[PDB]
Amino acid sequence: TARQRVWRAFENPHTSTMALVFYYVTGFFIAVSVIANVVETVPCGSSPGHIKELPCGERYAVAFFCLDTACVMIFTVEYLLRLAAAPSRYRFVRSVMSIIDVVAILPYYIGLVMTDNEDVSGAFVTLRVFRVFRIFKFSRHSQGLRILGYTLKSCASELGFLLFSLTMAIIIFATVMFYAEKGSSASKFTSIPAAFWYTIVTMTTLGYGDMVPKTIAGKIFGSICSLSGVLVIALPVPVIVSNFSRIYHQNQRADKRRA
Amino acid sequence: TARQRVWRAFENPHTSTMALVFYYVTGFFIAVSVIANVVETVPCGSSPGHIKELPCGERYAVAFFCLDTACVMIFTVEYLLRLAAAPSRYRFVRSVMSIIDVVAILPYYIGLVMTDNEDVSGAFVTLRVFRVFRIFKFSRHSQGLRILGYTLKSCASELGFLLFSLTMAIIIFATVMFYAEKGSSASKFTSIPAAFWYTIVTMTTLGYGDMVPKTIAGKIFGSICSLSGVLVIALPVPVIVSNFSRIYHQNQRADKRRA
Amino acid sequence: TARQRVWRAFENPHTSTMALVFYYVTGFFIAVSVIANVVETVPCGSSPGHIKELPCGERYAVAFFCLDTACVMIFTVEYLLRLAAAPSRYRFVRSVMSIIDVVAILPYYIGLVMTDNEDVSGAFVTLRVFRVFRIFKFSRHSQGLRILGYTLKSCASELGFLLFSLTMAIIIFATVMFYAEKGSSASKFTSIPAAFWYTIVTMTTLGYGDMVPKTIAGKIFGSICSLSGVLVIALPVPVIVSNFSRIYHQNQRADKRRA
Amino acid sequence: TARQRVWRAFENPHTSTMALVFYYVTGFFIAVSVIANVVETVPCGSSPGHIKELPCGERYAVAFFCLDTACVMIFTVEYLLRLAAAPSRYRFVRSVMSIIDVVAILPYYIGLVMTDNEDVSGAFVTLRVFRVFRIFKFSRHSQGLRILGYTLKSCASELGFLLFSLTMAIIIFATVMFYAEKGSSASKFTSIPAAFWYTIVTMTTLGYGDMVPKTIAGKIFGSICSLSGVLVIALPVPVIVSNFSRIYHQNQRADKRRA
Ligand SMILES: [K+]
Ligand SMILES: [K+]
Ligand SMILES: [K+]
Ligand SMILES: [K+]
Repeated sequence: TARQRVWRAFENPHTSTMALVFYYVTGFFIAVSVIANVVETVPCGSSPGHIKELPCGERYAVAFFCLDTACVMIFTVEYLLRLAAAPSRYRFVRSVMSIIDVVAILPYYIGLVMTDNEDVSGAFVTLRVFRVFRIFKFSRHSQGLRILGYTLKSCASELGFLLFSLTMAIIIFATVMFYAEKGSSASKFTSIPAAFWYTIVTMTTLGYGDMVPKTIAGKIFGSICSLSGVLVIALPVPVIVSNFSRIYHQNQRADKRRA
Repeated sequence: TARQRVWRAFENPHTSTMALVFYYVTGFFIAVSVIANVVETVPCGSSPGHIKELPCGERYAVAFFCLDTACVMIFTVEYLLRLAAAPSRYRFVRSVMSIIDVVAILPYYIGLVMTDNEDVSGAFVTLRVFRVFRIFKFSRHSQGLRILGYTLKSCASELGFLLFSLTMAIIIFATVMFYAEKGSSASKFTSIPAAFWYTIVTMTTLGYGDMVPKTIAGKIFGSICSLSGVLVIALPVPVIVSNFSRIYHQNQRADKRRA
Repeated sequence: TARQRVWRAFENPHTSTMALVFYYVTGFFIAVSVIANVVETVPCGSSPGHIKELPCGERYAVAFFCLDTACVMIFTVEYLLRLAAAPSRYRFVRSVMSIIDVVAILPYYIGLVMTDNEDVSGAFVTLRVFRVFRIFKFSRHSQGLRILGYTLKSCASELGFLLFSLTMAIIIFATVMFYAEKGSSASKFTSIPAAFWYTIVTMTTLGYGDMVPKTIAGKIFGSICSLSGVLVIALPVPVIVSNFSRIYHQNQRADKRRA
Repeated sequence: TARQRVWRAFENPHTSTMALVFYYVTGFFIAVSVIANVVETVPCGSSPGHIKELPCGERYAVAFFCLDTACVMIFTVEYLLRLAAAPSRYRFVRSVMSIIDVVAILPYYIGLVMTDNEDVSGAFVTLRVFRVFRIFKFSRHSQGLRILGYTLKSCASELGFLLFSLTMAIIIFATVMFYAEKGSSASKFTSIPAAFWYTIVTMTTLGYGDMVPKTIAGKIFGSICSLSGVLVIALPVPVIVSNFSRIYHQNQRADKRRA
């Protein structure tokens, strides 16, 4: 019953006090790792002796590395405890939580095994990006988040086809804007993929203003694009809200069945 | 029964396997033509021997022309098969799908017959714009798109009058903004059609920022315009959503009648 | 029965053919006057002999004046016919439609009586602004517009208090943004009324970008302002939509009572 | 019965005429103080003899100080009357209205006791900011505002977790945008807290345009951020509206129970 006791402790933390305190320690270390990742990029100061303003992750590289390795050790010990104390280890490994944990902890091990090629450029940037995934471990630390996830999975097809319609609208508007605006002086509409940016910024009603039409036809089609974006701000809400509310009522009915 | 067999194959592709595979080939060629049209405008590179960075559609003009003519041949053979194997050929020709197909394939034939006047300027740009219509042939490759089309046709009058009210609001706000802002130094509000752009960008809550008021009265009326745009982002949703939901329930009731 | 016959012709145009054709002529002249007012500000061309690009309303001043006086004559004859053929003339004069008609036609008569002081500056600009009100005469040429007007009148108190809450939010955010951003170099936050513009542009999710915070505290409070604007885009919709739908159902019930 | 008479006069102003007129005087002085605070920052003019354009609160410092001290005297006399004539003085002091009143009136007394250190910098700015809280005393002068406050208190947990999800989305998008855009020339994405601003401006569909991506990966992730903001403009509305409507129906049912 040891393995099942440990798995019961992990899966439902509130069942015990030791399990719940280990849960809170794990959540605290997740927050520490996220805050350290965010903070290590802040330029701390001039650091006299160096002209460039070094980030906190380079002026204090050893301290941040110690914090990161403590967090990664905690995460990997937790992962090994979960995997070795699961009713079905393969089912655990294939699960979304497990792959998130592995892809969160694994960049640290690549950085360890790339210590010989310390002059790596670009790949380590992708590894540090993938280190953002440690925030997703807060999914175990919420309940409405899983409700939203189930709602999204139930709206996967509808939202996918809505995105497909949005994509064809993007292509149409980008084509017309590129052809209407390719002739302007020093125009940013240098291609249709270049007008993808303008179209996606216009139909979301951002309007950064870096790419704006400068021709009469371009302005007319930009106005049509804006009006289409007004409807874009209302096309996903009905399906999403209706599906979420249906799930809400169904969950309440399940609760009353259990009661 | 040959003509009716071919028309049954075309209209409902899933009835057979040959019809469905020809359907998927046609959809694949539609996607190929759309991607080629989007890509041919991307500047591929310096192309040594030419100072200007030529687009992919001009450095590799022969390859893109071969791809385009293969796609157009497939489309026109499909169109002839559909027209010659229809229960009512005139009804086919007048249909929206047929006119979309014709206006998609016809710019290629104009480009063929304009090969003598290869120095054409402007008209060929419009032809290449109208080549975007090949994306619309994906309408046959969706089911919710037709539901949205029927909903739009049922909301044609309501949305038309809503657009008319939006237009009168645009005219009013453009007039007041032009008269409040015509006196500024190097102002972009050079006319009321010039303020149409500012009004349509403001009431959609884009705010590009190229045209902003610089006078106190201009800023007051721009604030009123912004507040009106807040309501603009909510005026089409009730009619559109209510009509679409009514169509949804009516379709479900039709399904249950058939069941 | 002459006066009542004329008033029946005016009030319900569809009752006859002469009344309906006079209605359509009046609507056509309203559209002509609106289009002429919009077009007279467009710079037509260089007009050789003058360096400045004169607007259409000044290069062709006599033609636009003739069109304007024809439109004003039609409008004032219509107004006199309505007033002299009304069941209660005072009730007509106090009505909103009558005041709109008078304030639309009256700037022309001021321009006539100000022909001696043709060098007027500023006041004539306000008169030309008030000439925009001729668009509002399209209210008689719609039915859903009156439904929206009744809905607005029924939501007058709720929308007024919502605007009051929006105003107190504007004042709070403008105060905090001004005090956080008054110290920046060449800052646009020169006063709290100056930050009114930033606050109203931010809580409507325009983001023109002319006034942006440049301090950390300013950016924090701008983020709070943006998040508040997200709720601003949803605070008027429930009251407006609920009231409009209640009016819709009540009108349908009235129709069924009459049936 | 004196204390209870005074407290009944304060709590429900409409019970009497003296209580209601004192209520209206208090509201008028609140509006006077708010308008004076807003106006004292407006640059009145050149004020010959001084090169800088002094604000109204410094060219006319004595008049604004007299107005402010009259308003503060009225507010503190009202506060003492409320506290000394309350059924439970401690319950009054701990109440939200009381702390708002105290923090509104108290900056004036700090300014009095800091008259020796008149060269204070920064702290007095915070005091003048906290003087904005006098607007909140209009909470006693509304009824729907308390309905919104109760609705917010009932949605405190749901909106808090929604803000937490928005925060994790902000962190993820800021990380990816910083790492995609840190390499650009003179990029504003100098850190992840620096990209917090871009992310919060993008997911609210502001698009100021001061920080825009300049790399292909940055533009792709900015497009994803924009699409997420489209859903952000719809995630708080269902919970807020449903809770507010439930409170509405419950209040109507309470009214009918009392009837
Ligand atoms: K902008
Ligand atoms: K927006
Ligand atoms: K915007
Ligand atoms: K914007």
